[PDB]
Amino acid sequence: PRYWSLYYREKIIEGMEKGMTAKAGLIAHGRGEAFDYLIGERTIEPAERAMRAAVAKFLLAEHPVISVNGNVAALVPKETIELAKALNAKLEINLFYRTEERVRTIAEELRKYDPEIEILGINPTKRIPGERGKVDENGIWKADVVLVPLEDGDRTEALVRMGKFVVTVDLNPLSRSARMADITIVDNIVRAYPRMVELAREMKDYSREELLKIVGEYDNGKTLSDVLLHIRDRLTRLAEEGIWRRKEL
Amino acid sequence: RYWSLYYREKIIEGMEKGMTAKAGLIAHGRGEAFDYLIGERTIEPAERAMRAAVAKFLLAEHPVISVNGNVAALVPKETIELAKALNAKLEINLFYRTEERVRTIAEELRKYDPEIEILGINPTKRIPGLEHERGKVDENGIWKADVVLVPLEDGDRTEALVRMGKFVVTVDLNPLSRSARMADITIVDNIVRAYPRMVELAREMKDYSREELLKIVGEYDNGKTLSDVLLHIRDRLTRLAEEGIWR
Ligand SMILES: CC(C)(COP(=O)(O)O)[C@@H](O)C(=O)OP(=O)(O)OC[C@H]1O[C@@H](n2cnc3c(N)ncnc32)[C@H](O)[C@@H]1O
Ligand SMILES: CC(C)(COP(=O)(O)O)[C@@H](O)C(=O)OP(=O)(O)OC[C@H]1O[C@@H](n2cnc3c(N)ncnc32)[C@H](O)[C@@H]1O
Repeated sequence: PRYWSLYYREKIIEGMEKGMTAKAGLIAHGRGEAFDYLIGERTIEPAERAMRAAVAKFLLAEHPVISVNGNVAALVPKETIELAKALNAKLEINLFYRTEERVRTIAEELRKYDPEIEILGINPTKRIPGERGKVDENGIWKADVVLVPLEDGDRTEALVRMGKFVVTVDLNPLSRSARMADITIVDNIVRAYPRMVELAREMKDYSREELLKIVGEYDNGKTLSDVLLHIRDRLTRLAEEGIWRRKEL
Repeated sequence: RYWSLYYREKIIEGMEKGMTAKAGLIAHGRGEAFDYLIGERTIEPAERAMRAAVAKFLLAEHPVISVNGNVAALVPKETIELAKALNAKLEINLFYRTEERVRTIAEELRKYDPEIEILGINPTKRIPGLEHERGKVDENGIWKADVVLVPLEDGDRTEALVRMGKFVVTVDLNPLSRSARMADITIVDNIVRAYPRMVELAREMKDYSREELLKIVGEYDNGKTLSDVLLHIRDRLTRLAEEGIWR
């Protein structure tokens, strides 16, 4: 139960000691944990719904890109790579609190899982019209669909104003990033990525019309509302049944 | 928001000194989120919990206030004031215990009170069910305590103390945590606000007879209080869905 929360908590700490994860990242991880408590630390129906749309969107994309930050590098290095391949997307390292050493360390971390994998962002020349804020001209710069997980709200908003269709993974359904993205997956990235990889496989042979069917029916606003409603119902349920001295929830 | 950054730095600095555990930085972030969820203030259920905690401490025969790396960075002065106001002993008790951390914590406290007695330097007693360094307490502190305050604590340790028959009070912004659920009295408020309020409550209740104190404790239901905290959060989530930008 709490085993994994402790497991990933140590992974996050390891990432900082290795030079990949920022201190702000440890703070961020903690905030995510609070919200993971609200949704019961699992994938809820509204999240699976959002992931179906996300995968469909990527499979329909012309220049898809998956972004990687210090937290992603520490939590799902292999899965982020598998997702990129499953979605035929490019991987770009893009840090909010960027330093070249963090970028190099992250790239090295990813290489350990796939020495031949192509990694963008090591030398970003273009800049998102929003000091920092540089992106690879062959990656996010040209991308039509971008996946930017555990992202700072402002950054998420910038990319959108930039004409990009933004997909994010964020446990905080009330965050600016969650509200601003086009498709918001409110689930722990450690759970969301392996589910998306599997969804991608299952949808591999879908025609364009059935992929468009899934995307067209998706409403991000309605989905975020369902997330909050799920949380409110669960809270009401817990309050009414009581949680004092309760072993597990 | 200004004070949010202020306390974040205190924690980060505490981490760089080797006083606050690294996990404490993560725990601080979890606290920030829940503080946001309840309103960044002392809600009525928290005040209700504090009144009962204070009354219970004034009834205690061997009260002890536990101190960890996060307390040391956030409320070093207020925890000493609280121990005095409640006539309780102070004991450093860490989950990620190391002698260097204990010494560093003790030193921080000494900056505010050079003569303050500090237990937990040489713990010789084991908490049943708790292994190694994470499970030893001071023979004259928590080991003999009837009422103990273990703020921002890991649930397993809170529970182990309860299993021992001790009356456990905790300050924890996460009402859903195992610690919050297992404690006898759970204060869901930020510790930077809770301690100064408990200091004030203690002075206001110092002349209370044991009957008045027992009245307060007797009317306190931690289960209903935890439920109210959850309903409060639920209601805030709702309003919050209107307050602030959207899309
Ligand atoms: C995370 C961080 C520090 C990484 O910086 P860098 O590595 O420099 O790019 C940076 O992107 C940042 O400042 O993010 P924020 O803290 O603004 O927002 C991160 C969002 O991710 C959420 N979150 C944290 N961990 C997870 C998680 N494990 N899974 C899903 N969501 C998560 C967190 O609640 C918050 O809503
Ligand atoms: C905090 C920590 C790492 C300290 O370790 P050590 O110093 O080694 O004893 C250890 O006790 C721990 O792991 O605690 P947990 O993370 O299990 O639980 C701490 C609780 O405190 C909560 N919290 C964080 N900051 C505050 C705070 N500022 N005020 C009230 N509650 C807070 C946090 O949300 C969490 O529910």
